[PDB]
Amino acid sequence: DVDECSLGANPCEHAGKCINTLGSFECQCLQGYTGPRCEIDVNECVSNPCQNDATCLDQIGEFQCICMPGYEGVHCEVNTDECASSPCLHNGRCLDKINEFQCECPTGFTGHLCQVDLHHIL
Amino acid sequence: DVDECSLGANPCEHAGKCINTLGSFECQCLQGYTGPRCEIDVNECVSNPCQNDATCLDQIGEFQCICMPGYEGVHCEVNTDECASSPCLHNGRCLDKINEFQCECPTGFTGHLCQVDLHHIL
Ligand SMILES: *[C@@H]1O[C@@H](C)[C@@H](O)[C@@H](O)[C@@H]1O
Ligand SMILES: *[C@@H]1O[C@@H](C)[C@@H](O)[C@@H](O)[C@@H]1O
Ligand SMILES: [Ca+2]
Ligand SMILES: [Ca+2]
Ligand SMILES: [Ca+2]
Ligand SMILES: [Ca+2]
Ligand SMILES: [Ca+2]
Ligand SMILES: [Ca+2]
Ligand SMILES: [Ca+2]
Repeated sequence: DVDECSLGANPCEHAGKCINTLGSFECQCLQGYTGPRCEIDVNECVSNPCQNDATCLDQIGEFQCICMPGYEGVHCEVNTDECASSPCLHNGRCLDKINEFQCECPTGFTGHLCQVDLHHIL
Repeated sequence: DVDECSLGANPCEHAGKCINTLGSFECQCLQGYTGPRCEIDVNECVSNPCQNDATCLDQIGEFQCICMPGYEGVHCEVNTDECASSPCLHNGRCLDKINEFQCECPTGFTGHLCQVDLHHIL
């Protein structure tokens, strides 16, 4: 037997661990590397994990998503609820949109956030 | 002398008060009426009191302004401060616009209202 893990070069790529066997050898790859000699940097983005027009970053052993505005979450799968902070004053009904919200104001109030009091006028 | 205030018709228009004089008469007009016999409904809008593309209503003895969105006040002269209610979360800097606002979020926060916490990701 030749110990392939004790020759001039490590036959395993991307710093995989070489393990000698009788008649051959094997590679123990670092996370994110595949192939008999760890030759392939796995594409973690190949199944399109990033949703809603997000950008997928293909990294070592992982992906990361960069979300479009209005979206959040590991997969950009959550439409952020802009109504969650109750931005509409005076019990205005908050309507959630994409990176935006609308307020439907009760009688006597107007403006984007229902700020403007009209009661004195009428 | 003829009492012009005791003839068939009141010579004063728009329910003005007729006052007899010796040789003539005079009219005491209701508010918002002008002319010797109160013939003219004053145009309270003639000097354009309603600002910022507002609609002026020419009324009896008064005007009223209907403001464009983002404006308030008797003359629609006030640009409503949408930042007044502190809509930006996490000490985001609020920039006032017309019937709208923008948030400039601090490091680690994003979204229209700085809602989205990125600290765990980075
Ligand atoms: C990656 O980032 C996201 C947010 C989008 O702007 C994409 O177009 C870009 O490639
Ligand atoms: C009167 O109302 C204001 C708010 C504007 O919409 C004008 O165009 C209208 O005549
Ligand atoms: Ca061997
Ligand atoms: Ca990868
Ligand atoms: Ca939303
Ligand atoms: Ca808004
Ligand atoms: Ca007279
Ligand atoms: Ca008038
Ligand atoms: Ca404003």
